[PDB]
Amino acid sequence: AKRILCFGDSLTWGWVPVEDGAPTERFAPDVRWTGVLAQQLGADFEVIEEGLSARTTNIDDPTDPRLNGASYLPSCLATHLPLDLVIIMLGTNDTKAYFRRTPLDIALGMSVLVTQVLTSAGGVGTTYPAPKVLVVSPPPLAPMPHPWFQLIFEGGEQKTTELARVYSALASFMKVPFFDAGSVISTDGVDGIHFTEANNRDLGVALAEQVRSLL
Amino acid sequence: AKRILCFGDSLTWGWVPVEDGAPTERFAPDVRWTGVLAQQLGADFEVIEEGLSARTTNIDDPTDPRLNGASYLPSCLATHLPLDLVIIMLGTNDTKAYFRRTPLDIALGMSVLVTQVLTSAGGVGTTYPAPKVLVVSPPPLAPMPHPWFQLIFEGGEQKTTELARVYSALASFMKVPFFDAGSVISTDGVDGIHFTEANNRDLGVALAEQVRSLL
Amino acid sequence: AKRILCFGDSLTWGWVPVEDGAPTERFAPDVRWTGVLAQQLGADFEVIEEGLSARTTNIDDPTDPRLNGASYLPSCLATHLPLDLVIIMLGTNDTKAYFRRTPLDIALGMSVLVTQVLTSAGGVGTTYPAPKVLVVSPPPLAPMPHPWFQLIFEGGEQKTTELARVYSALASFMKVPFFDAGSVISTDGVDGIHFTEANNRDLGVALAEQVRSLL
Amino acid sequence: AKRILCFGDSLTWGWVPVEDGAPTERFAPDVRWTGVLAQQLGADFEVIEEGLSARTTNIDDPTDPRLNGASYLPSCLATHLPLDLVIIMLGTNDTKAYFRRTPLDIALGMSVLVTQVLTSAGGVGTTYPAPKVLVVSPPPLAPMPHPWFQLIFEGGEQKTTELARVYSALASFMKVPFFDAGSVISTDGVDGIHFTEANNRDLGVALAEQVRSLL
Amino acid sequence: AKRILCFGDSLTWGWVPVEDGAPTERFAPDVRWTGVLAQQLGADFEVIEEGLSARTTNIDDPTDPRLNGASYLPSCLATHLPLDLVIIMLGTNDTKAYFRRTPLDIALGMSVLVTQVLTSAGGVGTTYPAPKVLVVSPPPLAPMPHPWFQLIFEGGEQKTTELARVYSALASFMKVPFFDAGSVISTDGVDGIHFTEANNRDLGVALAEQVRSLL
Amino acid sequence: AKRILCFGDSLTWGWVPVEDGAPTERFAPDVRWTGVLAQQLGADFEVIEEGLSARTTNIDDPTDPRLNGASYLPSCLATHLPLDLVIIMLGTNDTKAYFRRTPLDIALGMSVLVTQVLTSAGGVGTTYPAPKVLVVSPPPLAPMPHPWFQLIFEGGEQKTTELARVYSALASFMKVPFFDAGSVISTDGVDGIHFTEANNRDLGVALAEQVRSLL
Amino acid sequence: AKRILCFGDSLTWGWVPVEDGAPTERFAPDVRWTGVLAQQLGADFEVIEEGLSARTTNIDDPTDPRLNGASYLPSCLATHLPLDLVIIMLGTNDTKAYFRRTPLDIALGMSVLVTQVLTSAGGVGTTYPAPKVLVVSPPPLAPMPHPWFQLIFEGGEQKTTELARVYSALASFMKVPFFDAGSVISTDGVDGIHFTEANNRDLGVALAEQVRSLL
Amino acid sequence: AKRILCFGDSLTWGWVPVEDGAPTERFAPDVRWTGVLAQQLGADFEVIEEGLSARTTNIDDPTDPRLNGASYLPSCLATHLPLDLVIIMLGTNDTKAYFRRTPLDIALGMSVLVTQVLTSAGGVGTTYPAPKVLVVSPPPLAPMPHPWFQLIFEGGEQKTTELARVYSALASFMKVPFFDAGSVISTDGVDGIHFTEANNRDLGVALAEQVRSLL
Repeated sequence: AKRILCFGDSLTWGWVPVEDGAPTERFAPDVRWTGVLAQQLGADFEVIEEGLSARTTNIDDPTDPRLNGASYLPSCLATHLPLDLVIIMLGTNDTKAYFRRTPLDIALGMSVLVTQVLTSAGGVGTTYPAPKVLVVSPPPLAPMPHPWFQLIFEGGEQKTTELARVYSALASFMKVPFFDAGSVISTDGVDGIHFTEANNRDLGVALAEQVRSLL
Repeated sequence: AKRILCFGDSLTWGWVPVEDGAPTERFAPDVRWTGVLAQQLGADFEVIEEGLSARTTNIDDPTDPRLNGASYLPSCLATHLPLDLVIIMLGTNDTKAYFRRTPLDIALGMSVLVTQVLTSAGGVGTTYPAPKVLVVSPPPLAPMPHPWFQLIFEGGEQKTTELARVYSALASFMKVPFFDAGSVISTDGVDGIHFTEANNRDLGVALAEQVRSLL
Repeated sequence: AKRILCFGDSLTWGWVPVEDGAPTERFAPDVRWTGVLAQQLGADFEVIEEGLSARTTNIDDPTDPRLNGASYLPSCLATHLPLDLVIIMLGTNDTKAYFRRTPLDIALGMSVLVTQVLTSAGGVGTTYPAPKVLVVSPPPLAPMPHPWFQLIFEGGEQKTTELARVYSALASFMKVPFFDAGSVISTDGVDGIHFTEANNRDLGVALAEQVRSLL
Repeated sequence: AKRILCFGDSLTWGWVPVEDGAPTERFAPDVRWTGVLAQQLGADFEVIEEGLSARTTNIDDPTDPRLNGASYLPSCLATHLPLDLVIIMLGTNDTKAYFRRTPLDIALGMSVLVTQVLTSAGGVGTTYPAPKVLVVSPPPLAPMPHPWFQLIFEGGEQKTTELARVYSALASFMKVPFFDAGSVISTDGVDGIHFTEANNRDLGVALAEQVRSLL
Repeated sequence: AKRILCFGDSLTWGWVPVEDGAPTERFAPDVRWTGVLAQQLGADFEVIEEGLSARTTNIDDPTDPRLNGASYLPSCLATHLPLDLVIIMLGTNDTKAYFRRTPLDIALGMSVLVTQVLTSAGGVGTTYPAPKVLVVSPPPLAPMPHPWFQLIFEGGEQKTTELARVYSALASFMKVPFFDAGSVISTDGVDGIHFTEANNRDLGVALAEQVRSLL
Repeated sequence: AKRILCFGDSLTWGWVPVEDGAPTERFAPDVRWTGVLAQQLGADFEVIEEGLSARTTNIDDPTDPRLNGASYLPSCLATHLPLDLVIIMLGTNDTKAYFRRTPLDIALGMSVLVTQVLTSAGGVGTTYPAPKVLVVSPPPLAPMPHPWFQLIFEGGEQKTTELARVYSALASFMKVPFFDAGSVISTDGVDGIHFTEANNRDLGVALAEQVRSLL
Repeated sequence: AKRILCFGDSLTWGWVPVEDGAPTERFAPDVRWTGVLAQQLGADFEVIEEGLSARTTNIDDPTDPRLNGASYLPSCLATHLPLDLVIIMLGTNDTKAYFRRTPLDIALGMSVLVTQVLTSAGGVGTTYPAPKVLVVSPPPLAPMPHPWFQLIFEGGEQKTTELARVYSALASFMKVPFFDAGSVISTDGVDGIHFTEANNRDLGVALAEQVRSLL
Repeated sequence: AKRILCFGDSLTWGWVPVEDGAPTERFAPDVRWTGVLAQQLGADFEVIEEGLSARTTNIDDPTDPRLNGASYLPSCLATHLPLDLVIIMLGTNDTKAYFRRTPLDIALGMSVLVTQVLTSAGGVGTTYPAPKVLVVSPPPLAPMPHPWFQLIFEGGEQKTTELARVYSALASFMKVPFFDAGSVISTDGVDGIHFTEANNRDLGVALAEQVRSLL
């Protein structure tokens, strides 16, 4: 099977949106978009889910040491070789107010992750090549009923409206594939941040078409 | 399904032993012990493969920034919740000569990893409980025909013969399940480090019993 | 007895306000609010006072290495197990001009301390559970006659008027208890920062009612 | 009242020795030696319990970030002013095999803690004087039936037999009071590390005399 | 003799102002203000000159590792015990544009140095007391003909006009002596930064009167 | 031969401008300006090319650890002794938006590199003197068709228009030679950043005249 | 031309051995082995001299921040692309007594440098492939008449006699070309460390054959 | 006058040896050897006293952040320009048991200090040349009656007997003046570490000749 690594945040993990903000559970394996993707691709492909809620591109979160994408990705890639493709959808969390990041800052973080994929040939002592990469801008954020979410994401929605533009620019420069998740879904979760069942479905269907086109 | 995370090194990844040391490839999904485990357990269980070649318990490898197990595990646990059990087989690489580690030092690195599992409840914003843990001592190393392997592992065999003892002590003290992989296999790969196909099969069949016993 | 840990700053320590700013002494044990609290609760409760003047939520003070709440709290919690409740009233010092912190920054620091309490089960090698937590916003600051206090707290009063809102939001999200000290007292100390005898009394009486409600 | 701070490790916390190593509970408030001290001294004195299990003098424990005594003490001193005396019994944990410390290294860690007490006058913005200090060598360790304790403390007993000598030397040189806990008790707990009830009582009655003698 | 340590920057070292900015030489020993001070005080006093050009209160200069006052002062004080008084005139260099420091930031740096003096009793193994301290605000900067000086000191003159106010506030709070050098001289050096012969004379005469008043 | 070290960025390396931004190749050895310089100088001189694309004066690039000029230059100078002259043309990359550097910041970085040259006498165990230095401001940037270049260089063109002024000021202060590359060429590369063949020629011819004048 | 980078220490720089230890000068361009290499290879090749005296494989020298080979090499590789071959002769300096390194430690430092060459494709934004690598063990050290050299290299000769073995093992394992400089020369310089003119010539003539053989 | 900087430890400060170890006082200005030096040299010279008790060559003391000689010296040199000669007597404290240093390690720390003097020309913005340096080995330690001194200096006497040899070697190699204090005095203070009055006098009279000889 052609092997697809899906590297991302809560949107990849499958965070179930709740009115009271948190805590929550995971979408069922056949509902979250990585599951929909695997179903839509069929047996000639394998999907590997590496989504961590609250994950950033490459910036340490001051409240949680687990969240820097770039600290984890190189070890993740070597762990899962042989790979054919890495889909990265990250940057939503970089727009949290407390990071004080501009869209350029966030694209630069994404550029680090693309470079980690591109330079990943061989892993630790193997003959395996580097997989391809697909850079995916998340859909823009939406209004948030929970006061804590409103606070931590102050200015975030505006920044997320820029990610498709800056990611497409970056990907064009680096000569890698790009897809805008916002072109196929809006962020419809009740919390204004996460996905509904339909968002997951529509995104999984769309990415399957991207995956077949690249591989 | 009940979800089983296999956290390990080349032995968990499935490094095929070769006469010329390196480079190599991965054992087939049905041949590496994580696959044999999955087969044996069946559809009521799901196995998650997080094996990284050259990984240590909790010590930075000066040649490669990817290899500190404790740097990665907390992020990995939160990525894969909900989890029922985490099998950890690590410690072989800690016995490389350049780490200058005693079996006690290695057991202490293992204690960090166990503590990371025991304290992992809720991950990022979830209602999920911590998984159980199973501490696994790898089998003792054997003589190595490749001079480079002989060099980096100088003194290592003697150290690996002590890991069942020190890990059993540790696990008893921490009141967590222990299993000695060396109770069912010896290290039979031609390089004196990695597993034969028959090593992988026997370890998988033994651990399948262990998993069913704990859950 | 049910055991209450009071973790805080000068307001918890019992700093006596003085016209010349500093140096000063501590309020008598039966006057400072932690003492009033203990008297009002009676023998079925025990109060443990961990107030350090100039303490912040989780930010190092450049003039004094002792002042980061989050650096100390985990060791403090393990020291005092068994515990039933931790009252944290901090954030006033985070509003000092030289920290350049917004109310969100300060709530994020408080979130770190709440997480330390929530994850504190077992301490070092015990069977003891985690205590509950009560997040307490301090009352807003007031005008300050001393020129040095005016300087270091420039912009501070405005920020302290926001802490009840941001702390309540945070606490709601994290599903922990919240109480606004500003709902029962104003900052009446002659220095514009610290408490009078009556402030201490009124706060101690109020928190006793909170403590009985939670335990 | 005259205020006595007891800064220590599990021996000061009141770890109940158990056959199975861990986990355990705290000796009752009237049974641990800090409580016996308080009883014996009476209402003219107040004892403050700052004992943290596994605490070292001034060395980071690689398994636990909470345990460096010197990281905590200056903050602790400033928290509890006004203080009349600080009793410090530490050094047992420094003799764990993985710290690779000599009795001299441990005495030097103790010298840091003494220096922190001697230089503590005024704390944060107060008129209060520095307390006196009493350097206490713990009693020598004994044979340990639990294999994990035997491992982590390998070589430790021999080191603890030297602490009265090196701490006496240190204290004489620094011109501060010294007391050897080993002059009145042996380590009689079933685990070979911690105290029996009779150990706690005798140590409390001896230190009560020491406290009255110094103040 | 009563021993006076003069801790400062180029203004204390005795930098000779030159039209071409730099390089330059030192004022003669009987012309620079520390020399004038020693002459005016007479044999009952001794002056010790510790002025380093480009020195800041407590901030590392990115172009020169030698320049952080607070990194050096504690070692300096212990070196020169017994001392009676420490005169600190610093803060001019903190106003360089590239430090992005406000007058409050600079007073906070000065507060660190005052604390180092106040806590300096005993040095390394001595019976000697702490000296007194005199906080001295430098005179305001003036127009600068050299384009490089204009650049590095952009915004500096305005900041230096605030130092007398913030230093006096600080000194009042900390209950230490303060003197404003700007009350007796203007910065008349041709470069707009350093002192003429007359500036040095007038300052030395003034400080002699301060020294006799304190000692 | 008199030996000239050319230390710089892509402009020194000889990056070929391309419409699609990147990747690209190097200008031929006799086309890039360091080659033109060597041809124009003749056999009495030797040119040593140390140009690294994306290099800054003295600031780490968050996407690439190779790029800090000042981290490399001291080792470079000792490597190439005996030297007669070091030409440094750097600062263009410092104007990338993500560095948030002002022209002063960039001149300060250049000042570090000049100091490294001036203090380089002897290298490692030699009798060789320090070479001279020539500070060279790059020509201003131009409009950039590629969206990624537009993004990373936002505000860059304006900053690069200031470098001749700030570098000349710096060089005047430090009493070293200065030349403005912008006085002889405009940035004509199709990407708005790099040089055409004619730019390289005109710059090489100009610098040859500078080199003969200094040596 | 095919481009050959010679990455090394004093032996590559061309340190002239002197009776009095230091200071010294560089062997003439036609006399050092890098020059003899260039002569022998002719105009179809170009040799690039990157030898730094006292350089180690990958360990910071506490007396000199310039000397960590691995700190510099990645920047150096990207500077000099396009490259066909990188010759690395390092490891002599790692055998200095104060580094406390074994031959294995040194081989591991060499493995870092090899890995930096193998992973260097594209440098900064180029289409260029990675060069090949040639691992070269230096010749064993000899007795040293200067007492300072005798001191710093105590135990070093014995270590250098092992480098051909461990580097051959390493290179075989990594599947990269190896050459032992000790197979063609002994260390004949009067200081027991550096090369005679005849040493330089023979090494150059041998490596010329090696270069032609690999390209 | 010609300016002589005396950079040292307690031996340069003038620690009065006492039976009870510590605390103590400073030898009178006319009795410490720096004073005897000044007397003997007369008014054509000026001596500058920079002796700090417990100072090491270049190693942080874990009990005291003030004691790394190399951290302070560059700042000290730039403070006291113009300088003609720097006398450095250090290395005794490096032989304390807890530093685990060999005579070679200590000589290397001394080499850092020498290098700091040799490279000190111009200080901050001056036209002044570097001073000369005189490397001085302290006299060997003697038996110590105080148990704390015996402990911290265990193995130290044997090390100090080697410093004249290793420092002579170092100085010869670096081509700088050397003098052995042990050629004229033995360590005769009652504590086995510090100097008698007659020790101070003889060292001063010998160094006075050395100073006149070098200038």
